[PDB]
Amino acid sequence: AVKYYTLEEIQKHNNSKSTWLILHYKVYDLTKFLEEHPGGEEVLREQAGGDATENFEDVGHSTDARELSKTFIIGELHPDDR
Ligand code: HEM
Repeated sequence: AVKYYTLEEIQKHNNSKSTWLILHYKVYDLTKFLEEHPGGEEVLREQAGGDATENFEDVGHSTDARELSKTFIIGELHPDDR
């Protein structure tokens, strides 16, 4: 099965308690990763609640970084919002 979230609900996860973002139509919960991110917290909080695919690819993350990202996936963007 697969959980689908709308842009409207993802948008609400941009506070001190929860940080979600979209990358290639998948939704990631990065709340507990903020302090471990080599690129810092600041760059993640700025994109919280929205689609950060371009910024993510613009920095050109390594293969290991991408393999690690999969552990934070909690669902996908609802087909209707794509
Ligand atoms: C989905 C979770 C993400 C993971 C698992 C992740 C992981 C990492 C890792 C391991 C690095 C070290 C370099 C590398 O291995 O490529 C890194 C660096 C970086 N990340 Fe991320 N990252 C994520 C999302 C993002 C996003 C969404 C942004 C941008 C909004 C971002 C911005 C950066 C920057 C600025 C650097 C440093 C690049 C430099 O040194 O020039 N990351 N990230």
